[PDB]
Amino acid sequence: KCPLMVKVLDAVRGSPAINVAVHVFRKAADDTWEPFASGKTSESGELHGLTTEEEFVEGIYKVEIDTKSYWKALGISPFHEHAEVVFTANDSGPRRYTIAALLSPYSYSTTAVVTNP
Amino acid sequence: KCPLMVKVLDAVRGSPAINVAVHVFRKAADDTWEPFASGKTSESGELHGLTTEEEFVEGIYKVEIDTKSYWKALGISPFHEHAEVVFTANDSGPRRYTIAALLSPYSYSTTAVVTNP
Amino acid sequence: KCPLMVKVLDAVRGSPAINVAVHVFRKAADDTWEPFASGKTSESGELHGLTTEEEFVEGIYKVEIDTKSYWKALGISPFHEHAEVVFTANDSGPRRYTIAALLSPYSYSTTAVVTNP
Amino acid sequence: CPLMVKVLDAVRGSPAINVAVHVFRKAADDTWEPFASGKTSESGELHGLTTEEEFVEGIYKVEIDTKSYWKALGISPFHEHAEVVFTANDSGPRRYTIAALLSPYSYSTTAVVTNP
Repeated sequence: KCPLMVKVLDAVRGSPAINVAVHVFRKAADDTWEPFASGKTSESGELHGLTTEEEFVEGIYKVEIDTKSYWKALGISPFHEHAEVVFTANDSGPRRYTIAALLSPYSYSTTAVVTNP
Repeated sequence: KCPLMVKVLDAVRGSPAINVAVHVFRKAADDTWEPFASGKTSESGELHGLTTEEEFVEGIYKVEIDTKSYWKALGISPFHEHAEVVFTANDSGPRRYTIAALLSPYSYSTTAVVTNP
Repeated sequence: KCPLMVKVLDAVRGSPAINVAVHVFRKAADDTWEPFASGKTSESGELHGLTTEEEFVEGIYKVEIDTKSYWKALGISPFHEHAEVVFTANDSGPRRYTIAALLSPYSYSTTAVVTNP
Repeated sequence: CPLMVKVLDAVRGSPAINVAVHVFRKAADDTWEPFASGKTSESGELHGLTTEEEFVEGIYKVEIDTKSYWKALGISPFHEHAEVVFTANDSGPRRYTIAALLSPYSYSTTAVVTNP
């Protein structure tokens, strides 16, 4: 439904992650990660308000999820400082990309779903 | 080592799991599951010496990994009863199958990597 | 929402799985897997309507996903014959369990999300 | 090698081959200093890319080049690379094992930490 939907689940409490910071960047022509969007992970573990179709142009994007502090909040010292997903968007036309994240104290995984209208 | 290798990793502790029971079944001609091998997971989180080339035949197999006993010992109530992998094996000739399982209190993942002799 | 939702994603094409048979069983008192529900994975990759709060009694369950046929249709030789998830349920309250499966030709992962309505 | 990168393929069910690995360092000026590089062997594992003389406390980063891999095999992938950012040797040396399960449109990561 959305051109970019990133959401986070927890593998310890079996619940979507709560209060996890998200930062989105884009690769500029000079290879600089200019900020592109930001937000906070909702109680449902999903992030929205990132972008619309009009400003989502072809190029290289990067999604960053702040996992390091989230585990300190719950009293566990984690491994990763954050999680980063880098992908090409709208290479051959408008698509719909879904990004998933299954965190853990010392692990995570990422998947992608492309609607290809 | 063994024709069938099972590697079990813990996510929250970032270690291979220890004291994890493993049971192996082989499907008979009567469509019933019978014991074929069993054992406990070592400190390295791997299973070795389960079967042999003579014992390995072309049929349907099943690998069972006990997780609830593993998590209860550590003071966390898990979700899954156990982890089980069912697959066809050796139908196309002698190959090698190694099965990896990454555990969590509320999740697990299975992957099979096949190498020719 | 339904007390037990199971959904399947395909990694290879980055889309939800299509035409993947789902069978749900419940552990009877005689350690027999009597059928409980069944269905087919929708074009959106999600399966719902398996059970209600009253039917979903406390006990041990098993969710079976037919993956061997799924790859054979699309021209890929599978590894796994099927995927199965076994867990305890309704320890105290319905809890609206959620089961998620991510498919690859030679790998698959499952996660569980537990709430308290 | 304190750091090990172990990569598999979920489509062919084999360790990934001919994929490049790069390691960086977090400088005090927030720059990424290259630290080591290589190409994955037939076993999908890497070793000899770090040493206790070079492996020091701070913030590291591991990048696994996967975009070219699927093009070589005739598949259009999704990601460009996998990045694993973490701290290292906060208190005492230890062995870090960083796995990665690759597939088109999907990948995973798990870190295994050993006391010595």
